[PDB]
Amino acid sequence: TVYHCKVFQFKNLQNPKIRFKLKMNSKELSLKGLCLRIRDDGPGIIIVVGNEKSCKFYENLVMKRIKWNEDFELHTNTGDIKMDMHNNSISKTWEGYLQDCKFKGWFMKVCNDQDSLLRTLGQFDSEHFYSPV
Ligand SMILES: [Y+3]
Ligand SMILES: [Y+3]
Repeated sequence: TVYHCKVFQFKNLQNPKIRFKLKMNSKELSLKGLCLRIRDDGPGIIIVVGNEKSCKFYENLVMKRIKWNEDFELHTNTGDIKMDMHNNSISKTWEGYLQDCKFKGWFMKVCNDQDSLLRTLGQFDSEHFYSPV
């Protein structure tokens, strides 16, 4: 049979609340794929693979329900940080079908450089799904 697939690209995900939601929902839905980002503060990619119903549900989650631009606060050993996200965004970039699915669950990974990200995507035959800048 045939696997439905979607891919999204974000400018930032330092927000722990966003991270939680993406996790929990991937968990509850039986979707497969990954979320990769260049360092804690960099851009990245979400890839999702499953049946049509689940993919559209996730599309809704990510493009409609999540406030990618919502301000949040971080706490450290030297003090507090207020993060304003007015210029963060999410973008849905690819949409289609696969005969083959190389992902084995749904996982996240923070990479050190863009090449580390591209190398990873390539282990799953997916270098092309990303758009560098
Ligand atoms: Y249909
Ligand atoms: Y703001």
